[PDB]
Amino acid sequence: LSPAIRRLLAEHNLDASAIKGTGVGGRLTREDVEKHLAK
Repeated sequence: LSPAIRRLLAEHNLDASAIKGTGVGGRLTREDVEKHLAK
């Protein structure tokens, strides 16, 4: 549904293979990618 995170993800230019999606099952979630940045 309008994945705006695809923007932030490509914005800061990181590798999804460097974070641990805590969505249980490896389901990435916006709550973590932000906990990292969010500053």
